[PDB]
Amino acid sequence: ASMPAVERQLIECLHHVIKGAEPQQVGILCPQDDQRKALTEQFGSKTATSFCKEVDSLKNLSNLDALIVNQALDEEINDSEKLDKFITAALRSLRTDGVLILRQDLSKVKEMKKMAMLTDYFDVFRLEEGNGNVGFQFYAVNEVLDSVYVHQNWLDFIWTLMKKPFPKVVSFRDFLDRTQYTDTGIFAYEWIFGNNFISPGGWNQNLAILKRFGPMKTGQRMLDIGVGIGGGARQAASEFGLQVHGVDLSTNMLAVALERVHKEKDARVTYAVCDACEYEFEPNSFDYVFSRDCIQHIKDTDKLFSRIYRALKPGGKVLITMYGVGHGTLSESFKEYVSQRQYYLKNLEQIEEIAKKTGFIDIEVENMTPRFKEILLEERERIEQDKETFLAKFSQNAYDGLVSGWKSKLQYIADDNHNWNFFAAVKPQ
Ligand SMILES: Nc1ncnc2c1ncn2[C@@H]1O[C@H](CSCC[C@H](N)C(=O)O)[C@@H](O)[C@H]1O
Ligand SMILES: CNCCOP(=O)(O)O
Repeated sequence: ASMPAVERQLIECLHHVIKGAEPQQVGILCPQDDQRKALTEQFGSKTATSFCKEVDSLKNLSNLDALIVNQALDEEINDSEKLDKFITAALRSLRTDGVLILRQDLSKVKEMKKMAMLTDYFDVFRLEEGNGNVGFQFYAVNEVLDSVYVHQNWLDFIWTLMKKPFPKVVSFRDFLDRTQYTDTGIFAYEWIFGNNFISPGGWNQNLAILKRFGPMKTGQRMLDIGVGIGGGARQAASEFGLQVHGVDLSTNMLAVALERVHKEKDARVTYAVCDACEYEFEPNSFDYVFSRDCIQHIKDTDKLFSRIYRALKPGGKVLITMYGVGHGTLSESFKEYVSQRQYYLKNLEQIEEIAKKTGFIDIEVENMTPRFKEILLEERERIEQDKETFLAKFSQNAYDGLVSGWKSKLQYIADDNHNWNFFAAVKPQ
């Protein structure tokens, strides 16, 4: 039971990709006439619009700059052969670089990983076109906000995808989902770190970090970059009354965050799947940007920092904790760990240099490695002590990997290879 706010959000999603352009040809697949007309009225005279009410009518659409598909796939999401026909027809109808905005409510789909599985399905599909393939490049998955605020529904999704040419090479997103942040990896991490957290020290430590923002007020807006399974965002909202928007590139991670907020219900918290280095955030809109033990994953720190600066309100504050590299002689074992994780580590000097260049003022940096060491020791006595309860849930292979990993990090700290760094700063004015 949606409202016109939904169609406006669908068009905003389109403009994340096409920016100031008005699309010349738009197709709309939407079986409900009122929603379809609401979408049509969003466009002006520079746009020609074609609409249909069933997917087989997509055969009549071509050369589209954008295809908006709204609540049309109830059958397809339960039937791969029908879904394949749709993806095929969608790809044929779009120009190369054309944008698909797909809205589908998954709240009546009991399977909680459905959003993630659909995203992977779209990302993998290939169609022969000419002497190569075409397929969809991933941009984002957003929640329909009307559904959160009016219907307590966090599982109403909008995919933003773009048609691209492909050869006949694993993505960053797929690397995260297939290696470090598999479902079993995620839940094994949560077990050691603490409920809802994938970061050192769990709830108590995250609260201590949040306090280093200084005074925060109810209703202020926070962007959480690399929100994981949501514990930090949920805590910022529940403890300080912040409105928190969390983003993560991993669908495995966000599937958990989304399942949990949909069940528990807190309208202060919303989530999006996207790459925080690419995604179009509203400029000058956030009071705070928080990133907890995420950015060691991100190579282009300069780009990230400029994007953070852009998204902050003047006077707003950024606070980040991250794995970093120390000043000791690097061991081959640490280097293999770094290479296998694909971490792009920096030291505090480097972070401060980048923050100054970006234009941040009031820069604070801290080497929190001694606290990191305490946390690793406490965490390890816990896995070692609760071995029997762990083995009831996960494999022996998973268990030994946690024990050996924590042992290893302790030695990496000892050589001053592995550091745990803090950075905060403010946008001028
Ligand atoms: N470029 C990027 N954009 C968005 N998220 C990213 C990212 N690079 C890494 N990540 C995410 O950063 C997360 C790090 S795990 C820590 C999660 C959470 N902040 C916590 O405190 O519990 C991972 O889920 C990973 O997917
Ligand atoms: C977010 N940090 C998660 C743990 O990563 P690891 O310490 O296993 O390299």
